[PDB]
Amino acid sequence: MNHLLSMEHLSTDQIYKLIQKASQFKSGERQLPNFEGKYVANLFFENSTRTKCSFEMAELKLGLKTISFETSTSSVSKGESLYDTCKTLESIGCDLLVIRHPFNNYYEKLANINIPIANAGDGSGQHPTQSLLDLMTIYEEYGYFEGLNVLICGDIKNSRVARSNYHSLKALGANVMFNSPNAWIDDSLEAPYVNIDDVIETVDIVMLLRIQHERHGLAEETRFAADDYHQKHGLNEVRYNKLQEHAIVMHPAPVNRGVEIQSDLVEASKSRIFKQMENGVYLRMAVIDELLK
Amino acid sequence: MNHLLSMEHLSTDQIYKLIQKASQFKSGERQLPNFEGKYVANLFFENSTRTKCSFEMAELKLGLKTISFETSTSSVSKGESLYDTCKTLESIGCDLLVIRHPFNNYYEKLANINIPIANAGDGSGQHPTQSLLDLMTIYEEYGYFEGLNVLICGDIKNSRVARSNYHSLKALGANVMFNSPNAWIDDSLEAPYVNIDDVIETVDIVMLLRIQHERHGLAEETRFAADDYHQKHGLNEVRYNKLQEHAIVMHPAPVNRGVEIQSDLVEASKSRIFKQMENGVYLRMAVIDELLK
Amino acid sequence: MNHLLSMEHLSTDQIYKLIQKASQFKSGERQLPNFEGKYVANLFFENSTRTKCSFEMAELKLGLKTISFETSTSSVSKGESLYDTCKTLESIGCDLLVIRHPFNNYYEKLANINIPIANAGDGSGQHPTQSLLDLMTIYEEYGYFEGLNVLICGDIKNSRVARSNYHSLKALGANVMFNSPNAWIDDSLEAPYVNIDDVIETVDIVMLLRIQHERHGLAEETRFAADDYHQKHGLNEVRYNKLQEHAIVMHPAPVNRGVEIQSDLVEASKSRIFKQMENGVYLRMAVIDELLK
Ligand SMILES: O=C(O)C[C@H](NC(=O)CP(=O)(O)O)C(=O)O
Ligand SMILES: O=C(O)C[C@H](NC(=O)CP(=O)(O)O)C(=O)O
Ligand SMILES: O=C(O)C[C@H](NC(=O)CP(=O)(O)O)C(=O)O
Repeated sequence: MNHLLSMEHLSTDQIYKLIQKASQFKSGERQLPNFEGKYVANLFFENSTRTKCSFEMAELKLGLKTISFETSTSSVSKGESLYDTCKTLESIGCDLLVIRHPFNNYYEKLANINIPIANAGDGSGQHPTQSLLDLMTIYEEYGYFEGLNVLICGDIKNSRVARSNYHSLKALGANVMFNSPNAWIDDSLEAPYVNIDDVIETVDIVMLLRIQHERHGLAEETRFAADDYHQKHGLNEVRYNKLQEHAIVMHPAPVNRGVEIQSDLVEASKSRIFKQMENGVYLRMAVIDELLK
Repeated sequence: MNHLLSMEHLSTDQIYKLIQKASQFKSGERQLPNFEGKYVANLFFENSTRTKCSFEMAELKLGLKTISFETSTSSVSKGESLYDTCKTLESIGCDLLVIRHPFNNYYEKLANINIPIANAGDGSGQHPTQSLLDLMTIYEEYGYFEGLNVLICGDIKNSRVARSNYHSLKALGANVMFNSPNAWIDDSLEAPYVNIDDVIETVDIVMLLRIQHERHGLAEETRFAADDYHQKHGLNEVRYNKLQEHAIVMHPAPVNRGVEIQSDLVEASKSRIFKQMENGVYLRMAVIDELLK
Repeated sequence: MNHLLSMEHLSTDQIYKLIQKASQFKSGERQLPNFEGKYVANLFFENSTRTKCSFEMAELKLGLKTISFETSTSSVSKGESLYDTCKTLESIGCDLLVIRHPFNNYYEKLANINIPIANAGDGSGQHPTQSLLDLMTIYEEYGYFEGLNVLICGDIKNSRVARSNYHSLKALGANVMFNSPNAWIDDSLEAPYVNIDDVIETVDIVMLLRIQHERHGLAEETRFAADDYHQKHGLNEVRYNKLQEHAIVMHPAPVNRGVEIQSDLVEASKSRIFKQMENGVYLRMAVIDELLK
């Protein structure tokens, strides 16, 4: 594990080792590693609160120091390529890069980078640390994946979260289903597309997605009606009350309250939305350990 | 104390204890506390040099580590509420939030946050750390507040500094007076409005304010004449030369040289403007201690 | 050395002492100094990747802590002058300022700053840490400067790098030559202006410059042709193949690949472009040591 770029690059063995290490860091069963003397740069070319702040928390707790990089004050405005930016940070003594970039598969331009890269998101491609922390949360809830009924609702084709989660849940033997507006069906993902109300009473995990407005074109954005989306594709009171006693609600965040989820359900008893954000720190510690060990 | 949001929330006893702790940190009479292992996020949704950099100096000197948050690169652009931002930073393991936000009373939306909040400014509402460092500076100058004659000149109704200082000085038994253009009189603050030249010879403390151009409407901004404002409401040579031997000049900064104050008076003998910024570090150390103990 | 503002302020003795200290830090011959307990602010009012990130790497490796300052979130929008910003950071307990600013000779407004200032670039004026790391790289390559043939190609009159390097190379007894489009000839620098192809076979060092598009006026930017610039002023395959066995290629970065340099030459055997970026960390450690000693 030289890099962490895509869930398609991980075996189920590597997924279990990362999840179990993260759980043992969190429980105190395993003491945190010490990487005092090592440096990390966080390169966020798209916006982030959780992924950037939780990577920073993980890095500082493992004794790394950060090199500040804000895109808009960098020599990117002078015409510097992503490769030159990464190779520059290597040359000045960085031991690790964490990169979120708007280009799908940006990491294919970074073959000649000799320090580990953690992909914090490539456009609508992969979000492996979101997927791993989602899997960690499910594993802590139930202790197993095989036969789990998972419904992923919302903007599927524009979601790096849906893509990473589909591949890894399927490989772990979960039953993945999608609910989507017709416009946002992803043909590349072979799982059934269903009505929420046909399956809500027999699902174990409902994963809600934010609508990726900033990834959409003009026609989609001009015809968007929030109230109509909520009625057809959102978790409301009636749908929440049909969840089995054991079932949980997940969302990679941020939430648009009243759109994909009724506001007062965000911190309802079956929600693990804020739990996911806590777990992300421990999972990112496990990723850092695997890359720098 | 659990939070520091408003001077209306503090007793004069709490004000004295904060001022005295800050002075003892500054003098070396009291050793700095050690909060190694704790994390703070600085959330500045309005611009800042002093409040943000001095909070950062105070945090680092007490052994805290910071989680970087720039508003414009955060998931706020994806539609995340202030509450969700704060609860997210709590969930990932922040022990303290320092928040400046343009909404008056923003902190009333943060009742369900379980970690301490220091208000670095809520629009035109409160600026409690400015008020406390102003009070610390006055206390170090004179050793008492009762019967002090304080003139606060400039944009009163748009000033969180004037509002916080009015409440706390009045509670400590100071005589508070205002000089304002008619447009910027604050009706909510019961203190006399006076002409500078009627009281300048008998004041102990002149506090100058910056004009809050960024908080004004079109009509105010289109009619503004800097030279006319300076003649009527500014500290010039003639007004400075009428100050008593013991009197001091204060300004929360930044200064607009030639508007509320003649340029060469910013670092004149009776100015405590740069002294206030030094004292701000020690007062913010005292606040952090109270919030994290 | 109280400040580092201009190469015109340094003796050749001071240049040798800085270069040799930087080389001994890099080789491990000399242990890094420990400035734990000291604070630095990095004030980048123009964009930077190397100069800002390498100063930060140098600062953290010497045990300094940074006070975050981003121009666009500072009280500069409230009308604060550069002097007031610097004097504020002094007052709050900063021990060192690193400043990049668009105004040529900005530092002449900072006479009343009482802490050391390192100039990370003043408009088209001076870039002393670039020049010193360029000199360090040449010194490690050859062990001497006297009689060295150095060709500096590109936008000369808009380059703080060309200005700093001209003065210091000439003082060390190197033979400095320029290649420039007619528009970008600098009259203030008395060195021959030559065609690349007339001297390429006899030069020891080719230093390429980026075109300073952001420092240009309308007429220059509207008539720019990248293709034509590359043919006349760029390092291509034919020019690279004419270099002496011992000759090196330098560039302060970032590179515009295909303009001043053919893409596949950036990491060719004779290139020291990424070596320069590594050396900059050690040179900036030596500068910080000299200023805080
Ligand atoms: O799912 C979303 O809507 C955004 C999604 N979520 C995150 O990773 C959280 P954040 O943007 O705060 O780091 C992402 O793909 O970036
Ligand atoms: O009143 C002013 O001029 C600004 C005033 N002062 C400050 O706190 C200083 P700064 O904006 O640099 O943190 C404020 O209310 O933010
Ligand atoms: O030569 C250039 O193009 C810019 C030149 N280069 C640098 O110093 C490197 P950076 O801008 O990444 O700090 C400068 O003058 O800043």
